[PDB]
Amino acid sequence: GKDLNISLPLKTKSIAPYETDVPVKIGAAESLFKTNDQGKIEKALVKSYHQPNDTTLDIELKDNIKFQNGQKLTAEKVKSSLENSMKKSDLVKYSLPISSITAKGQKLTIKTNSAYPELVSELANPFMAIYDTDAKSDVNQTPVGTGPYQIKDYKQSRKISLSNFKDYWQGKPKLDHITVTYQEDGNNRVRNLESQKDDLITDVPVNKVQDIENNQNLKVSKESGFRTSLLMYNHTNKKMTKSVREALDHIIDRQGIADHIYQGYAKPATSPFNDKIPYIKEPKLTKQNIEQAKMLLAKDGYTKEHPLKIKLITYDGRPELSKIAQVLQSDAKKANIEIDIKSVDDIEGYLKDRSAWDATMYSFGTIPRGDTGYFFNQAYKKDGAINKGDYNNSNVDDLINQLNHTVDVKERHNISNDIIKLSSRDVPNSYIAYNDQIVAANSKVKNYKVTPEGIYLIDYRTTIE
Ligand SMILES: N[C@@H](Cc1c[nH]c[nH+]1)C(=O)O
Ligand SMILES: N[C@@H](Cc1c[nH]c[nH+]1)C(=O)O
Ligand code: NI
Repeated sequence: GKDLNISLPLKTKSIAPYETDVPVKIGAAESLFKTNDQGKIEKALVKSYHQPNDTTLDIELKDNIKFQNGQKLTAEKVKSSLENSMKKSDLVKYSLPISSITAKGQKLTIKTNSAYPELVSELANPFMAIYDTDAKSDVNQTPVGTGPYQIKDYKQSRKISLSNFKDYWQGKPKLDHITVTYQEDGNNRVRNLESQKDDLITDVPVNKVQDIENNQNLKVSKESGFRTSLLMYNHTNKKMTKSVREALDHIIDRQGIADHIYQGYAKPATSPFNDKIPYIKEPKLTKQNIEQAKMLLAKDGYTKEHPLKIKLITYDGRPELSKIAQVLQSDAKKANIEIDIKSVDDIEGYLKDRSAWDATMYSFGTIPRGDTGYFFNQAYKKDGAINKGDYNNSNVDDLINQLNHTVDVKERHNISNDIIKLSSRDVPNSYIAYNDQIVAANSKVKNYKVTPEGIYLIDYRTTIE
């Protein structure tokens, strides 16, 4: 009827908002701030804010917003939600250096110990979405948000069932029910859409695009966005030296990968950040050079007789990652590297054991809210939530820490470019492609989001006609 079936990759365990962005994606939860369709920060739950000095953020919340259980969204609810999220998540904690929060009625005041210009921006992060900390349910299964669709049932790592929240603050949502099921294999997601098992899918394999476009019952939406695919190195394994990382960097054929594996739905990458961000000074594009790789590996003593052995992790959710792994393995052989590919079902959980991998295929939204700070803090600082390989260089640390308290935007751009230049010398990861997000749907599904931040999907206007 007016029910929507969504098929997503990257199955979750907990679906607390501070564990995954899935509750924001599927319309269950909202952050205080958001980005609009052009990527700019906007008030969402907030009516007004002021910044009277560089350590003070005064917020007045909208007065007409309820949680899905009917409880009013107040300043005290926001305070308790934020403090809980900071307590329970390293990602949230390291993004929000908040020193104190006071609340009364609809007003709260957030303090920092020193200037942190990206505070408002990080309050738009979906991991900072607001939920009712007093709800009598398990926030890991059925968090209570302000979104248009309330989570009613969660089968862990398999299925999320949501129902229309009729009192949703922006307007009456247009669907009755949503069912979200996880499917890691992109080809399976496409088959589910074709057989009408599901109505809306993300992360369409590039080689199925034409097939879907040919179908008059279906439609494809594509967006260049700001997701980067990469080869992430485990810096805690002493064999993963600078020479080894340089060598693997030169076994990659970025141009070939973009043309043939992404079939043109991507561009060759250099830094973490899409070059369509105008202030970014990218490092020089690395072109494939097997001889150079062989030479570099000679430095550490590797030969055809005694090759480097690499355990490379991959996963299906982003469909092109394992295709890249396959051709890396084939090409690396020519350079005296024997790569073992291990595909895993739960990539975030698997990488926690740093004894179990040498490198991994990976994909991340490296600049979701227009600033490079978030990526640096989460990926290049020790204990950052996506620094799976524990890269850390005190000289890069120093610049990141300076960036974090830098207010002048031109100076933020300069420091960010210095961070990019300096860190690139270490090859902390090998950035492979800036690739498009491709979504597909039954043609009767209307008004889902496919916008450049690559987070949002369902809102109160999404519908079926
Ligand atoms: N960050 C990786 C792995 C992941 C699993 N779940 C969320 N993320 C990706 O999005 O592809
Ligand atoms: N899946 C999102 C968010 C995330 C946090 N940690 C891992 N992933 C991304 O890759 O951008
Ligand atoms: Ni991710």
